[PDB]
Amino acid sequence: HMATADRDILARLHKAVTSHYHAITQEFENFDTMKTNTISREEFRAICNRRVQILTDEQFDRLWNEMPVNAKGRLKYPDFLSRFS
Repeated sequence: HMATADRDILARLHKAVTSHYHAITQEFENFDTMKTNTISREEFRAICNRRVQILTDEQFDRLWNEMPVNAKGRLKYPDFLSRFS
């Protein structure tokens, strides 16, 4: 969506999700302590830090603009997993 979207970061995020699907899905599960199928923005960034790269605030803000986010500003991870896998 965003004009300054980084297709390289998006492409590598796709690769990361497919290559580490089992582990990443469980990271989501574990952060989702209430099991509402969502995790926090900062928790998602933590996953990005280790699975893709340590994004700058700007890069993360733009990446987040492309994510499936709910009314509370949380990541709808089942939707994320489907798209990036």
